[PDB]
Order: sequence, then structure tokens, then C-alpha cells
Amino acid sequence: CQDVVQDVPNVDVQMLELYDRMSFKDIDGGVWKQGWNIKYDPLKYNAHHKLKVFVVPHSHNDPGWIQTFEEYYQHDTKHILSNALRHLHDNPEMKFIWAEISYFARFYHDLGENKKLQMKSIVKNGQLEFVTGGWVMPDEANSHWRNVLLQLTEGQTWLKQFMNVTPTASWAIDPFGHSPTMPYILQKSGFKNMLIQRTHYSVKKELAQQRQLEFLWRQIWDNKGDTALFTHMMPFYSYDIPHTCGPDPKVCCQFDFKRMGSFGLSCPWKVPPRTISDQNVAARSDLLVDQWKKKAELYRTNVLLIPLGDDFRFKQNTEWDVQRVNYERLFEHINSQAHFNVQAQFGTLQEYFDAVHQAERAGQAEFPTLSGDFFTYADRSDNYWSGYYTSRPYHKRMDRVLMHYVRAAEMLSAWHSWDGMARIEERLEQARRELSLFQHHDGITGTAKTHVVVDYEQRMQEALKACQMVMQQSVYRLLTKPSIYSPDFSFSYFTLDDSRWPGSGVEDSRTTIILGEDILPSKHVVMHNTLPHWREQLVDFYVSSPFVSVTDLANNPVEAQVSPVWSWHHDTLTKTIHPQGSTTKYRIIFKARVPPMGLATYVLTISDSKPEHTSYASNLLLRKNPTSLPLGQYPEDVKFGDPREISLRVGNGPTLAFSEQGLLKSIQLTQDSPHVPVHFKFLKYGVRSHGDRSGAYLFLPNGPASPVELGQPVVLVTKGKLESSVSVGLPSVVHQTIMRGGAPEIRNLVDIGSLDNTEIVMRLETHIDSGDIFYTDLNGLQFIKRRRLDKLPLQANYYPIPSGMFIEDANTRLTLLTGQPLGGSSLASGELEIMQDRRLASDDERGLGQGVLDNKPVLHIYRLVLEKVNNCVRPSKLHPAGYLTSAAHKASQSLLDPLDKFIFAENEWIGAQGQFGGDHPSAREDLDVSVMRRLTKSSAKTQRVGYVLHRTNLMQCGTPEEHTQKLDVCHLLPNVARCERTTLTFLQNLEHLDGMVAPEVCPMETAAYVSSHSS
Ligand SMILES: *[C@@H]1O[C@H](CO)[C@@H](O)[C@H](O)[C@H]1NC(C)=O
Ligand SMILES: N[C@@H]1[C@@H](O)[C@H](O)[C@H](O)[C@@H]1O
Ligand SMILES: [Zn+2]
Repeated sequence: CQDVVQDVPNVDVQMLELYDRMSFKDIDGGVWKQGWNIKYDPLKYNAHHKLKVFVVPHSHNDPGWIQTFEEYYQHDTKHILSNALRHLHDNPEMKFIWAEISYFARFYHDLGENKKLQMKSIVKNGQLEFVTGGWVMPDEANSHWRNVLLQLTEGQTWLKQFMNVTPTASWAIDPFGHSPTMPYILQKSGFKNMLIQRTHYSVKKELAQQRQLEFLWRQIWDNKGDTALFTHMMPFYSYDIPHTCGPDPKVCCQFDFKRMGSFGLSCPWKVPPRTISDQNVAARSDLLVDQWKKKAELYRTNVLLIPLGDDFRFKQNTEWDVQRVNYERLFEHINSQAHFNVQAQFGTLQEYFDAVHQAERAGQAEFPTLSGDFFTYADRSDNYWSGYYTSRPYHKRMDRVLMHYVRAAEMLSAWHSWDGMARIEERLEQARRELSLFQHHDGITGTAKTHVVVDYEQRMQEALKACQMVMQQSVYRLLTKPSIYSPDFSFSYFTLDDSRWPGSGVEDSRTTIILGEDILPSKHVVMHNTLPHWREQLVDFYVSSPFVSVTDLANNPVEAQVSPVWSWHHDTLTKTIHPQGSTTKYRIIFKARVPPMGLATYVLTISDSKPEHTSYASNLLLRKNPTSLPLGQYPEDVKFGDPREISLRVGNGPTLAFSEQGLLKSIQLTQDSPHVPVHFKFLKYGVRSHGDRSGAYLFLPNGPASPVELGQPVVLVTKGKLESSVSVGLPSVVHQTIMRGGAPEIRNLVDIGSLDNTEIVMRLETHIDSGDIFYTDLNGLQFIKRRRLDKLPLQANYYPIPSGMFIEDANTRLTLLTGQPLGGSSLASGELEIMQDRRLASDDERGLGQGVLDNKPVLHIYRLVLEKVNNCVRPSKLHPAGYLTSAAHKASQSLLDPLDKFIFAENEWIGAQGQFGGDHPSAREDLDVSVMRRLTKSSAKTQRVGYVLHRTNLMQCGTPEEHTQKLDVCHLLPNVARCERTTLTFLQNLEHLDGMVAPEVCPMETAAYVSSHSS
């Protein structure tokens, strides 16, 4: 295995180093506003060295943005595809590329057989070429790598089945900045080339000056370079026709033949396109070839890529004709006039890359190596696109919930083959497709119109229900005696109980387990653990009595704690935010111990009085002028007091101290150690009253954040043996710190209400001497070093926080893990901050045509890990990566892949079993089974199950590795006949494995295996 910590890769371009050196001056470069006046030697090309130009027609089709997926399909995309089919059929030299398989699959399945065959033909013959082949063109900032892979797999599996093709070139012209997670996944999925566009204008200038726009993009830790993927960065401001022919959009716009008037389009530079004729073609060709030759100066080979398209282009037949006929005339003239030394033609993306690599092999060019990322994007001036790291945070959180549900449903149901009547494959396909759709760069990003966000939400809700159905059918099958099992595939044997989605104070949707002597004495509950190691975790359920005790299925008592059910209310009479306790339901909490990739059953039983193994939390309400808080049968009376500082410790874990406002002020790791200052604070950013306004995309603050005025908030302290918490009702946020004996959990119920033009930030203030350095993750896959740059505006120093961030000095690290992607930064030494929600009255001039005024309450979840790191083996100061400790990684897993909880629906579960998976190997802590998916339906004689294995890299800090078992995924199901290593999409076999054993992967590596079973 490559060492990902101790060897700093030697690359030609390292983006953090580049950023440190660059001046980022925004000067007027002339017609190329963000560049310079490009000059070329006309003698560079001649009969023996011609410029080869590939004009690549395309149409950018957003799966939801200003209209829903279905609205766009009906109004635009179905016509684009139908007319592409006709025009490509009729014009054999015409070409077209297509990216979004969600639309293509929608279209294809509605075609008659004759048309399906015609479509297959234009694909087989290379006229229509799929690029990337994902369900969508995903966001790269907020998306989790597991869902980037999911959507890629969904689109490519469809393409392989119906089109018999698997793209090896990726096209990402629109995500708002670019992540190295993409080449990581693509290179492990058979790709050879990728194209990107939305990178900071200063980066395009810098790389263009050095002809470093094409590069071998490797991972930041990759010393050897095996992760490298050839990448083409487009050089100009947009992918539209005015910004793709060459540096001068006033000239290039004249070659967008849709802009002459009848289509309702024009050229903002005031010179319209002109129909190409024999009398003007020489002049028109001389203008166009000059643009091409200027663009070609920015690249190393004699092969030039000219995209020809824009949003929802190539709809009408008249549009196909106007572009095709005019370009054909230009090509005939240019290619016949030796003096140009150009050969121009319609091409596809693969054709471009093939020709570039032919030139490379001919010794014509050598390409630079590059590592790093391309955040945070700015398209112009100080307009940094860091707002979408937070926009519509309810749905960003929902994404992570559904991510987990999809994994759990696919894994739970993979253990068996299912009858078609069970509709398992149908429900899983629906859930995968809706989650995949949301990865779109206007879905998870929060940059779509309100009604489109509602569509995505409704789709995701249906997907959650689909996952629940599959999960609960699976649990019932896995834990019922086989000769008793008698499934009704429409029936709900269990309901899922989720304590953190939509969340307390968001939706009152959790079911109470109703027990009573005259109704039902006891209830079975089941926990699932999707991770491949034994896990203990506190779990909680609502019950109708405080007198409840827990047993395992060997009837062993389990220690439990009962607490009240507290809900916070904005009292519009008293103008306070305060908690109310239920007098009819209670929370019971206990530790569940669950096998790797397994299930464990427990029983909740009512009694008439306090059970031996159940304890009761105390509750203390801190506020002046208190009033009573009755709690029904709950056996401990609520206590009252004036606001005061408090301190809490659960088990042998950290001691946390809180301000009189209920906010953390210090953490003491052990009995002897210092009380380390760690202060939570809430602040607000506003919007500028002159110049550019923040909106869904852009964060344009009117200066540093100002503290939220807290008043005298009400603080609730619950103290228990197993779990304690401090909760406070702040303006716009019910903030909770929960302690279970290890790193605390933070929950924020964020309701920005009607606070217009406000962004609420949560900041941590510490003494850690972090300087200008901090670390943020990329897609939940890797941590990248960031350097705060005071030469850039505040909004440029904001980065995506898709799963965590940390600061550290020689001795101390503070890591904040997240259960939802949000934007954040470290704006001063010792600080971390993460945005909670933003409500913006104005549009930000990127075409969305609305502000962000559709906020809804969201429950954000976090873990906060303070650690000593002086003994850890860390990368050198020059290394661009950072790595989590074991505790921080486990804390992240606790947020993203918690135990699933099931409540048996009926009164009695006949044939119930106590456990599943007790014999499953408990793998080393850094290894995950990211995906387990049965790939075959029940009628296949050879069943196949696919696994994606990911090994992270955890810091060595002197905690001896304990004995763990080797995980061989190929032997998880019986009767294995074959084990193959595959691409991550499972679509290509790469290696037939000796002894049918799937080897574990190296740190930072991801591998896929398929096991075949003869049953
Ligand atoms: C799928 O593509 C391959 C190209 O190598 C071809 O051999 C195979 O016959 C194709 N399958 C079809 C056309 O059904
Ligand atoms: N190019 C446009 C982007 O700026 C929008 O967010 C939509 O994705 C649209 O495609
Ligand atoms: Zn788009």
C-alpha cells in the first residue's frame, strides 16, 4: 500500500500552493475580459502541422431548476431528443453528446420499438455519444461520494443494458466548482478522460498562461500517480457559444446561428450572426479561424475542442438546420483553403480526447500533473459561489438521511433473493433514482425554484417510504423462523423509528409504543447496524409509561434510562421560547449491541412501578419567573432555578461547562486535565444595501457577522446516568448539547422564521493556535488543507463542509462532524464556523429569478471532538491532506450511518429470533462496506452480489490496533462460485480472484467486488 501520510507528492500544480502565490487581480483583459489579448504565430500551422478542430454539439438539460424534471421533459427535453434522433439519422456527419441519463431513460422508454432501434443505431455508429452517463451531472460540493457513485451507477447500468455502451469520458460543464472526488470515482469506474468548466476566473487565467489547462489530476495524497485522470479545463467564462469559439464573445456570438431574431434571441455584443453564403464565407471563416487559433494557443496539442451548445438547445428542427447548415458551409470552405491549415468537423468528446492522446503519443505534448480542488468558485469580480453550500438546508439534511436509508435497504434486502411479487427491486430502483436525481447541481445545492424544491422533496419522501418498506420486510424475513415465515408483501411488520429526522420540533411523526395492562404488556424492537463491525449505541424510543424495562431476547435485563419528552414552543403570549413536557409519553434510552451488518432484538415491558434496571433523569429548568411543569407519571419532579453556569459529566467521559445562556464554554477531557476554552456562539450575516446581493448561489456579506442578541434564554438541563443534555431556546435556534459519555452531540433546530436578509452562523471559539490553516472534507471522502487568505474577501474563505472540518496546532485539535452539508470556514486563528440557514430576499442574477424565502425548520446534527494530537503521526507541513483520528471518524459514522430502529407493528411476533449476523466478521475500524447490493433478480441461476469497500486513513496516535477479523465480502453469502474485482459501478470485471477471496483494500482506496453464487 502507498503511504498516504508521510510522502508529499511532487506535482507540477498543487492548488493550495497556487492559491498562496496568485494575486487574484481582477483586471480588464480586453475582449477576453478575464484574460489577455491572445497572440499566435500564423506560421505555427502549415500543411504538415494542421490544426484539427472538433466542434461538439451539445444541449445542457437540467433535471429540474426553473421547472421540474417532468415540466422540462414535456416542454423541452422530449423534443430535443426526438429531433436529435431525426436529425442525426438524416445527417450522417452530424454529432451530438448527451449527459443526463435520467432524461434519456425517460425518453427511451416512451419510444416505439422502431424508434428504439433507430436510437440504438445512431449510438452504435458514434453519432450520438453519451458523456459521463450518470443519472445527472452532480453537484461536487455538497454531494457525498457514495451518492455520486450511486447516480453514476444508475445511469451507466441503464446505458449498458439498453444502449450497450459505457462512457469513458466525463463532461461536467455546470457544477459550481469541482472536486477531486470526481476523478477519484471516475478513474475507478473505467474512465480515461474528464472535462470541467466552472473554475475561478483567476485560476483559468493562471493555468492558461502556463498551458496547464489540460493536466493529469491525481489525489492530493497520491505519491505514485495511479489515481491520475486526464482532465481538460475549459478556459472561458461560460460553456455557451459566445464563450466557446475563442476569446472574443462579440465574435463567437456571431456563430451561434440561433441568435438572428425569429427564435427570440440576440447577441448582447450587438453584432448578430449572419447566414453563411458563398459571398461572405471567406470573411466569416477568417474571423472564426482566428478565434480558434487564439483558443488553441492556450493548449499544448494541435487538436482543439469547440463545444457548440447551451441550455436546452437543439429543440426545434429549424434550430438543428440553422446550426448544421451554417457550420457545414464553414467547414467546406475552411477545409478546402490550404492557407488556413485547419481540418474542422463535427465531433464527439471521445473523438477529441482520442486525438489529443494520439498527439501526446506522437511526442507532440507532455502534460502537467495537478492535485487539489477547485473551490470556491467565482465567475466574476467578488461573486463567490459559497451561498449554495448552505441554501435549502432542510433538503441537504434530507439527502444524508436518504443516503443512509438507501444503503440500509439495499443491504438488508441483499441477503435473500425475493419473489417479484415482493416488489423489492421496484422499490429500490425508485429510491436509488430519486436520491440520484437530487444529486443534480440544482437539487442538493438549493438553487432551484420553490416549486422544484417541493418536487425534489416529494420524490425523496416517496423514496424514504420505499426504503422503509424494503427494510421492514427484510427484517421480518431475517428474524422469523423459516417454517413460520408467511409474508404479506404489502403489510407493515415494523415501522421505522427515527429520532433525528425530520426531528423533534420539525415533525411530530414518531410513534409511541403504547403499553398497558389492559392493552399490551410488551413490545419487540429491532436494531440494524449497516457497518461491518460490532456496534454499541444508545437508542431511544417513545413509550406511553415511564415504568418500562428492557431485556434482550435471552431475557437478560438491559440498563435503561427514562427521560421526559420535551418540546419547545414559541409562546406568542409571553414572547419567550420555552419547553413543555409531555404528560402522556416518555423517552426510554438503552444501549443496543448489534452485530456487523446485523440485527439485534430487544423487548420493552411495562410494569406498575419503577423497574430495577431503569433509572430516571433529573430535569432542571433555568429561567426567572418559572411556572410549573407537570410530567404525568414521570417519577421525578422538575426543579427550577435562576440562570447559572453549569457543568455536566456522563460516565467517564469529558466534563463540559456551559454559560448561563446554555452554550458550551469549556471541555475537560479527563479528571486532571485543563478546562479547555471551547465557546459556542451564534452570529448573523446580512446583505449589502449597495452593489451585489446575496442569493441562492452567492454569499456577499455586508461585513463580518454580528452576534445574535440572546436576551435571557430559557435553559433546560436533563441529567441522567446514560444521557444528559443542555438545551436552550435561542432566537431562531433551539440549541442542544447531548452527552452520552464520549464526544458530545450538538443538535440545532433552526427556524429562521421571517428574518429577511439574514444568514445564521454557528461559531466555535478556541485557543488553538491554528493560524490561517483549517481542514474541510470533500464529499465525505477526504480532508483537504485550507488556508485562509486575507487577500480574498470573506466569502472566498468559505468552503463546503459536506461531513466535517477541523483546526489544530501542535498539541490540540477540534473537529466538528456534520450530519448535513453546510458552508463554513475558519475566519480567525482558533475559530471554526458553519452556516445554519440563510433567508434572502433578493435574486442574485444567475437566472433563478427568486430569493430564498421558503425556509422551514430543520434539525442539524453534529459531533464535537476535542483531542490531544501531539502524539499523532501527522503529515508534514507541506502535505496538502489531513486525516481524522479514530474517534472523529467514528463520530462521523454515528451521524451518517446510525443504527436503524424498528418497532414491531402487531401485538405478537410469532417465530421471532434474537439476532442476525452474529457470525459476520467484525472488520477493522477504518474499513466500510459502503455498498452491498444484490445485482440479480430471483430467476437468475447464478446470483450475484456487489460490494463496494472503502478504507479510510486514520491517524496513528499510539492507541494499539486491537485484533480484528479479516473481512472477505465474497464469503458473506454461502455457495460462492466466483469472486471478481470490478469497476465501482459493477459493470466491468477487472480480476478473477484466487480462492474466491476478496482482499481488503489499502488506506484511501475503494474497490468493488462481485460474488457469484450457485445456490
Ligand atoms: C455490444 O458491444 C460490443 C462491442 O465490443 C459488441 O461486440 C456486442 O455485440 C454489442 N452487443 C449488441 C450489439 O447487442
Ligand atoms: N447553467 C445554469 C446554472 O447556473 C443553473 O444553476 C442551472 O444549472 C443552469 O443550467
Ligand atoms: Zn445546469
